[PDB]
Amino acid sequence: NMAIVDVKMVSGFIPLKPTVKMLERSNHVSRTEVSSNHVLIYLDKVSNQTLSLFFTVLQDVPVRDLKPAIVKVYDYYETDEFAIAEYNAPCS
Ligand SMILES: *[C@@H]1O[C@H](CO)[C@@H](O)[C@H](O)[C@H]1NC(C)=O
Repeated sequence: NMAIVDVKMVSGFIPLKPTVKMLERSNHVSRTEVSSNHVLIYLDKVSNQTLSLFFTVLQDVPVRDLKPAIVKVYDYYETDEFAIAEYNAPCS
């Protein structure tokens, strides 16, 4: 069943509303799991689709040096390559 989940925020960009959107969404199977910096609601039958949402972040620090913001974990099947997938915050 759907187990892997990892997404963090940009460096000092601290989250305020992500708690709200964590609490909000609940679709046919639910755990309300949350690890105090993350969000964990994935469990379901075999699912191959994706969905959409919107989340932004609160500002703790003025500056951002040019070093991109990709938080990538990747583990989906033993045989194929485990399939990294990246794109930077072009604000840099
Ligand atoms: C998703 O992929 C699997 C691969 O075996 C397939 O069996 C299944 O019919 C597909 N559809 C869903 C959403 O389960």
